[PDB]
Amino acid sequence: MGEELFTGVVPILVELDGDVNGHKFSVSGEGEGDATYGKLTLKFISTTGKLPVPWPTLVTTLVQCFSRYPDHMKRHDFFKSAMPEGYVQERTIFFKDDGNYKTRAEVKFEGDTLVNRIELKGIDFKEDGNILGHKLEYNYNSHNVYIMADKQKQGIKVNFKTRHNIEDGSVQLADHYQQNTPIGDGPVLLPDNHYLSTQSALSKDPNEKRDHMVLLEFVTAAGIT
Ligand SMILES: [O+]
Repeated sequence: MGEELFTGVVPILVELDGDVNGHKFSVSGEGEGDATYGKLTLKFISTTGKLPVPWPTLVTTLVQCFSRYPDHMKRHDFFKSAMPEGYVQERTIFFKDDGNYKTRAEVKFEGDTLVNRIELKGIDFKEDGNILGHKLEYNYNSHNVYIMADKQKQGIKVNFKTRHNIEDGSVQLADHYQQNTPIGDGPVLLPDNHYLSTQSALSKDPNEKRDHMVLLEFVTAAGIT
């Protein structure tokens, strides 16, 4: 029951190992979260093989404990409730008319630092599709993330669409199916149905020559009066 761990600014570390259609890569990220304001600031670096997929396709994979829950909705905040021991976050992300990512992550504290450790596996991508062909714009839309309690175990089920702008003016849809379960065996907050309203802004540091992404993100829970 870790809501109180998030009242201040919390350092964040993200570590991802990925394989998409046999193309192996890794990403490290650092920054900080201020859940009081629903706020994230992170910088990510691609650290091994050439990144085989567009940065925007990794945003959702690369810490929903930093969402701002309104006071009246605090009983619905599963994510913070599982801390400090943490939660497993698992997804399948279906890119319309293309491949899928399957991800497994553990989100937990290591001392003062909120860590997201991820393995990502992508299969069934098209060689010259929007993903492997790097045809997605370097930007990010605003989404609604729908959350419900898991009725069969101590967790949540989450579903949402993201829309990734394509360089030709079109849109690449990504349908996300997600499950979160506590790592510990203690109680968690099982929510009524609600959603998170998200927005993200992607940028680059002109002085950073490694392949990287700077992210500023704001997320607020909503849907319960
Ligand atoms: O790191």
